[PDB]
Amino acid sequence: RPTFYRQELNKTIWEVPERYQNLSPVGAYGSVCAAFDTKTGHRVAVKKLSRPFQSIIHAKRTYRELRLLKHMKHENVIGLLDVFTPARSLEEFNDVYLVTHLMGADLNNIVKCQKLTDDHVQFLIYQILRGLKYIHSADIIHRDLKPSNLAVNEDCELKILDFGLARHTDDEMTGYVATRWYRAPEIMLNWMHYNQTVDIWSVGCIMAELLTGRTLFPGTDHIDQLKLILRLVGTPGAELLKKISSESARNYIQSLAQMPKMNFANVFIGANPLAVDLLEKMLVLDSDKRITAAQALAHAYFAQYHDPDDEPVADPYDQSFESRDLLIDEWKSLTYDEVISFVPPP
Ligand SMILES: Nc1ccccc1N1CCN(CCO)CC1
Ligand SMILES: [Cl-]
Ligand SMILES: [Cl-]
Ligand SMILES: [Cl-]
Ligand SMILES: [Cl-]
Ligand SMILES: [Mg+2]
Repeated sequence: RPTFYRQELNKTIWEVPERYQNLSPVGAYGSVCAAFDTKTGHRVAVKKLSRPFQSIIHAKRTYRELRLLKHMKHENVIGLLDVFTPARSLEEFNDVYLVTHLMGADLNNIVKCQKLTDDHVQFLIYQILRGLKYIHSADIIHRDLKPSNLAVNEDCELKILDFGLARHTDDEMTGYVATRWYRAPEIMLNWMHYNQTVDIWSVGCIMAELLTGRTLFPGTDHIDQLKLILRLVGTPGAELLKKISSESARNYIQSLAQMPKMNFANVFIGANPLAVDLLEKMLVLDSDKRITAAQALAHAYFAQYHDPDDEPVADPYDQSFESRDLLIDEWKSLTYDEVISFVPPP
């Protein structure tokens, strides 16, 4: 067990191992500090969870986040560098700290500020799809892909972060907000049980924005956004209507006048024809018919970068805990076991 030291920073007590030095606050579910890790030479983010075990819902969310971060081991996905608690036993266990690489710029900064060549778009979207092939192979759905959840460094290398770990609130998704502009219509409107195909819809929205410099579907509310979507991809046919489970949602769709799919070459003027082709295969209304991550990596748009011997899949991921009903102290004990069994990366 390492030696810990205490200090108060912006009204919060931080108790951390001596290896972490020069803590500096940098910003819902916890507080974050930047620090220098003297054992590895890494510049890191240290997150202290806020009230991790205050309710059954919150204790299960703490366990879910720690299990997910411990599993992710891929070049294009955020990984876990360390996890610690100052507690010396389960009986005094109350605080959880998570350590990751400190991230600088996100894709928001790049799209708004830089001039991107087609080669930049190829490399950035290739890396998102490479990470998604890995994530989806473990039957994990990210659910919240958007530019602020994609970190990028000076060499245009990219990492996926901030997995969807709790339900977003109704208020967070209301109005003219980027939190909703990248969501697939079937989850935005609760049409049906969703699956991993929702993440490919988000990649299409991000790729369009890199090519034009503008948000693809900037709706002022749920219904305005749906109208923008259906004007581009067309209104649904009877085949997809069969798959919408809410009678009321089906009724609303049929109240709209029918519209054909638009010509994407006349929307994304001057783009690489291979980029136009890939966008038509991602932005498909019926989720059963969208291209998958593994299929998209083999598309000719990525011929410069595709290497099927360097696109790995994940170890199996057991999510059976998600249907388990436990007491707070039982979720807490499961979390404690995962903290003390952590083994750092090479
Ligand atoms: N590779 C990478 C890709 C996208 C965004 C950021 C980074 N690095 C991670 C490594 N770190 C240095 C050691 O703490 C600098 C940022
Ligand atoms: Cl230490
Ligand atoms: Cl990482
Ligand atoms: Cl503690
Ligand atoms: Cl964003
Ligand atoms: Mg985020």
